[PDB]
Amino acid sequence: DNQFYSVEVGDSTFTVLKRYQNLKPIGSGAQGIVCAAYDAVLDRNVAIKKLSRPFQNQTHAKRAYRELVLMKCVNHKNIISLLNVFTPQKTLEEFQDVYLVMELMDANLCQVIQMELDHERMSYLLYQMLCGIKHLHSAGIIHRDLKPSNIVVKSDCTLKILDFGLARTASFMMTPYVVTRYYRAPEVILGMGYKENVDIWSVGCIMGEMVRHKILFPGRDYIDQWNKVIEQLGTPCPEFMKKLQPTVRNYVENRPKYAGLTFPKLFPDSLFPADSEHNKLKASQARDLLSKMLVIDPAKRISVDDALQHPYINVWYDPAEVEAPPPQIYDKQLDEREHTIEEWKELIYKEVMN
Ligand SMILES: Nc1ncnc2c1ncn2[C@@H]1O[C@H](COP(=O)(O)O)[C@@H](O)[C@H]1O
Repeated sequence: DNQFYSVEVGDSTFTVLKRYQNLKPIGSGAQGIVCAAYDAVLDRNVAIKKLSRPFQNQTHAKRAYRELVLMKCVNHKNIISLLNVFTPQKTLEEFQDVYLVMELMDANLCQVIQMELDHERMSYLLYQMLCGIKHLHSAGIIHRDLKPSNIVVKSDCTLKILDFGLARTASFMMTPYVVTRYYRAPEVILGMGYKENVDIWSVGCIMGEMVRHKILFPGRDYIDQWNKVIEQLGTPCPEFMKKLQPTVRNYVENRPKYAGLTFPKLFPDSLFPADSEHNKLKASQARDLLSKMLVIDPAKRISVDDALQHPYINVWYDPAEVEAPPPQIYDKQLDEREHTIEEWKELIYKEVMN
């Protein structure tokens, strides 16, 4: 008898419970391969993510532990839920790998970004993103790292956020894997403190990219990225500059100036469905929401609640999906706590075993 079996996927072995059959790779990310499988017990398809030795460094360790605790305690239909968690290893000293089993979605948002979408779909996708984000914020969780690759959709336009972002705290790793910074807010890029609407910026970047079918602010690094920002949105005004630390403030001033394009120029009508009157109007509303989300200074950038109330969005509004009961978060030492790899290993083990 063994509850598990082993099969090779790419340069990896998945050792999984026997209920999970017919594994096929569906994606890859910073902590390895994700597979689709049929779950014979629930009689339905699932997704299975393997974490290889997540305690191997502080960064993987903190993310893995945080994602476990949060996926368990968070209950919302726009945030991916955990069906099952397991390790095939029998003891702490043998412990190597964690397997996360989630409901299976059909695609990530990068694939949606490569297609044209009507306004009904686009606005519903954004409505769901905002609901999820609001639910996180209600629990004290500010993501700060929303990106298309960590957001998934089904064929029926339902949407789920995969991860819980960066902890309020604090990260070196020897790797080929390059982190995507394109969707990060100015206040993150310039480390100036932030609030809830730091996540609106990322939504605007995704919405903009949904319309333009191009990454809004591509850069090799944060210098580039900041240039790309100011050369489309224009150099921010003085009352913003005043809130930067003198070392970064100094630097932002001395950048070559741009007054910046306008939203009709940034997002012309030829990008939008605008054949009918319905679509002409929706196009106008979309551009308007964009212009309130892609605002450099967060004191003047629209909030989550006001974004949910915007005419482009509020057609979907429902007090069940917004205003849901916040998660419990039984830990509360969670976002910030530091440990050795040996300690992280046991933390993670305990959580996998409950
Ligand atoms: N639950 C899921 N359902 C469908 N695809 C997923 C799921 N989880 C992860 N993926 C895919 O795997 C890729 C990387 O996963 P992650 O590294 O978890 O973002 C994502 O961009 C998705 O394409």
